[PDB]
Amino acid sequence: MPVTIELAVAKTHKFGTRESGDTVELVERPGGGFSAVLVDGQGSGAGAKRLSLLVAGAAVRLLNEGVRDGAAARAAHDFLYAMRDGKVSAALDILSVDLASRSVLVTRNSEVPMLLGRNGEFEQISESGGRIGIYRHTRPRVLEFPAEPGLTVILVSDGIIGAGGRRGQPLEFLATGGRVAGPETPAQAIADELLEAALVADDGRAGDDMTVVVLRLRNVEEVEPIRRMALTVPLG
Amino acid sequence: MPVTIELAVAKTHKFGTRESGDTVELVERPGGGFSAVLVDGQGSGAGAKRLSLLVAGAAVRLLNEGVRDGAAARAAHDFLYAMRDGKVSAALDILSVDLASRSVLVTRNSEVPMLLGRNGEFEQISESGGRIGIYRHTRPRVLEFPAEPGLTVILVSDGIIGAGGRRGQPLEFLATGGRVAGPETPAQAIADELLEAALVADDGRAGDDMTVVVLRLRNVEEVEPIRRMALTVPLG
Ligand SMILES: [Mg+2]
Ligand SMILES: [Mg+2]
Ligand SMILES: [Mg+2]
Ligand SMILES: [Mg+2]
Repeated sequence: MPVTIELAVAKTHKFGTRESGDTVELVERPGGGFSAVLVDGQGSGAGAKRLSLLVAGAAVRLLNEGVRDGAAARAAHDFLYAMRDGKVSAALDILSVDLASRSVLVTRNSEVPMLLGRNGEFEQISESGGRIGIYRHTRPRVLEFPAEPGLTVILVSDGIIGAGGRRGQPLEFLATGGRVAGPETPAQAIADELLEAALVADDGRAGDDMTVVVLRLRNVEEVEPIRRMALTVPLG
Repeated sequence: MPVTIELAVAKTHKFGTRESGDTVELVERPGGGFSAVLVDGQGSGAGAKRLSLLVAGAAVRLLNEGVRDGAAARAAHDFLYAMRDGKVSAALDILSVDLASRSVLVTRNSEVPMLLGRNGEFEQISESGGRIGIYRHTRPRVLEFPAEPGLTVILVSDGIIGAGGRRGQPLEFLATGGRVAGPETPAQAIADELLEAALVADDGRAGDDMTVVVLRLRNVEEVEPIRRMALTVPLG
C-alpha cells in the first residue's frame, strides 16, 4: 500500500543553559524521501552547539548529494575525528525513509537505545555503533525495515534516558514509549509526551539536553499529495 | 518583546507531474534561529526538482557555515551559474529569523510578490533581486524587519500567484492572505488554506507547482523553550 510519513521532533535544552548541544536537521533525499540527522555533541551550551551543527552539516551535505547513509555517517565521523584530533565525541543517528528503496534506514552511532513499534507492539533495541569522533575506525550499526504502515521509530538523546537520574528515579524508557504511543496518536504527540515525561522525571529542570525524534508510517488518508512541514520555536 | 516563532509550509505539484520543481529546506543558524530556503527551478517535473535541490543544498551548506544571508544568496547563484554554465535559472528566497540580531531577513531573488503582515494588516511587496543562474551579476535584495510579535511573512511560488489563470479569475493574493490570516490563526492553517484557495482557483488541477511558506511571530504564551518540528509527506 501507499504510505504517508509523519516525522516529528520535540526538544529542549539543559536547565541553566541558553541553547542545546543537540541538533536535528531534516534533508530531502534526491532519490525521494527524507532523512533526519540527530547529533548530540559532547558538552552543553554555545560551543557544543556550534560543533553539533557542523557535524550534522557534514552528513547533510552528503545526503543532499545522494551519498548513502552509511558513507555519510562515516564522513561525519572522519570530519569530527580530524577537526578535533580524536578528542571529542558525538552521538550520531541518521533516520531515513527512502522512497526509491521503499525502506526505513536507521544508521546509528549513539550508544542510547531506540524504540521500535511494530503495529503497536514496542520493543527496545540497543544495537548501535557507539559514538563518533574518537576511534579512528568507528563504524555505524545499521537497521533496515520495510517501509510499511504501522512502523514507528523513536530515537532519543541521552538526556531523555538520563531524566530522573538526579533523584535516582530514571525514566522507564520502553514503558513510557509504549504508554504514550496509542494507535492513532500522531508522531508529534508521541514526541511531545515522551519529552514531557522526561521533564517531569527531572522536576522540570532538564539535566541534559533532551530530544525525541518520532517516525510514524501510516496509511494514506489524505487524497491530495500535499507535503507539509512546520517548526515552532517558543521563546525566541 | 520575546517572540514565539512559527514557520509552516504547504506544497504540491503541477497536475500531471509526479513531483514538484519547488524545494523548501530548513536549516538551523549558527548565530541562533533558522532559515527557510525556497527555490523554484526553471520548468517542472524531475528536471526542475533536480535543479531546485541542487540550489537549496548549496544555500543550506552556506548558511550552516555562517555565511551571511545576502552573501549566501550570491554564492548560491555563483554555484548554479557554474554548475549549469549560465544556462538555467531559479527563483530563490531565503527567509531567516536571526536570534542574535533579533530580526527577520528576507533575501530575494525570486521576482514573485510576497505578503507582509504588521500593524494588524497585510501589504503585498514585490521588491526582489533577479532570478539566479543566468545573469553574471545577479544580486539579492535584502528586507529586514525587527523580530516582534505580530509580524507575518508569506512567501509563495508563482504557481500560487498564477492560480485561476485557466478559468479567467486569478487568485486574489493579498485579499486571500488577509482573509485566512486572522490574529490567532496558526502558520500551518494559513499555509494550508492559501494552498487550498489556489487549488480551488485552478479547479483542482494545479497549473504549476504550488508552494506556500508562512512565518508568524507571536507573543509568548508558553513557559518552556521546547522546539517542535513536524514533517508530513507521502513516501508514497
Ligand atoms: Mg550534547
Ligand atoms: Mg547528551
Ligand atoms: Mg519551476
Ligand atoms: Mg513555478
